[PDB]
Amino acid sequence: KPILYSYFRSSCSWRVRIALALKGIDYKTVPINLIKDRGQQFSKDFQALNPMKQVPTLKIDGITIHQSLAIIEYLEETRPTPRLLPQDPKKRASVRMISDLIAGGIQPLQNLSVLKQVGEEMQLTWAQNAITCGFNALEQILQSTAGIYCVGDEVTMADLCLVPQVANAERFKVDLTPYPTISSINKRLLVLEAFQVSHPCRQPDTPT
Amino acid sequence: KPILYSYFRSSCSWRVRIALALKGIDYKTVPINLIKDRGQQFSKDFQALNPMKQVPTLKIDGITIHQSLAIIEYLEETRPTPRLLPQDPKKRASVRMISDLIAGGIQPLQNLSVLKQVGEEMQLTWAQNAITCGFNALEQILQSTAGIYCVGDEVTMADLCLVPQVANAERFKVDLTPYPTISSINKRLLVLEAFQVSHPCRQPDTPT
Repeated sequence: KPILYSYFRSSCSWRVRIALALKGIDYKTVPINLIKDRGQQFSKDFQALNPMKQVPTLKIDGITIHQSLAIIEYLEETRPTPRLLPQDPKKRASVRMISDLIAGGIQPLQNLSVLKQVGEEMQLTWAQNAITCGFNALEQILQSTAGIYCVGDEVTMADLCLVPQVANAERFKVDLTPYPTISSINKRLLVLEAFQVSHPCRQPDTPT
Repeated sequence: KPILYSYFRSSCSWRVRIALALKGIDYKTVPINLIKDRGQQFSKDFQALNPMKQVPTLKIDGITIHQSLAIIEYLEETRPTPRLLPQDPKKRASVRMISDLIAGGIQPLQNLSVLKQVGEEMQLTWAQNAITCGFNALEQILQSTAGIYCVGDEVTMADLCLVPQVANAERFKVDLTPYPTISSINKRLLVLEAFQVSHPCRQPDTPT
């Protein structure tokens, strides 16, 4: 049975939990809380299951896969239904473009011990500028790719990266007023079951 | 005919040019120099080119694709031969894991709009630490995935991200002695034609 190594409000592991929920794969979560006295990701316990020192990893089918997006595409390739990528290559590129922008273009610029090394004073204003310049970019894309959801009228890998990123912007008190397509898409997905049963307000690494 | 927007030492456009060369797609490059006069990256010309203000964008088949890895996977799906991804889904995940680690995990901590923010003095100590902690992670993945190349004995998308990242490490005078699998694989790819005709010293945005 699949095992996932995750951090309850880690944006990137929420992505995998949504994908597991959408595919209907039962999975065990193994907590690793990442900031309690340098967290268990500076445990050099977690730093060679996946040497990147970070979230997530999925053991499945007798292998271990790191990187949220690589895991999600693995699940897409091996459990097709329901599809997380459209069939048309041109729209698949919109999905990957958007997810890469969030996963590689926005999230790295706001990751947390990115901002332990910033200097506490500049932690937030750098994450805010990062999310605003990204959301400035993203809204612009979604206004032509989006339909009901980020790409068209089906939930895709792009939406799995949207919801956790929008959750961070709110945590950083970033004003989504300028971003109506992002806001609207986010509301429509948060009413779906798989974005709820996976929510950081619904997961394992988690005290009272 | 396909148009690509690139910058001489831009790592992520070097990735796309390697994939075009491997796929045998002749393409026009259009330079956009990203440091000349605040660079062509802060031109709000280039900032809806690719809305995240960065390299690359590929015009092809009547659409616009941003994000190197999203462009590469489009090229893989629409020009199958030669494969940039193995057929076995388990091996596709190692490719994707490695590529995401370089593209989203290593380069974002040392990119140009990264260390505008650092401050002149610790620019270089930070980029070196980022690459060393990333390559420390990467070398260990490569020790079970690698064969002749990053994954097995065929060139994959993982190798297209390796070569430009290794170029970054060398520019930052990062000592590759601890990383023998990376150096060996990098040399074996550097003798291949598609990693040459794409090489920075073989592209358009060209002063002396």
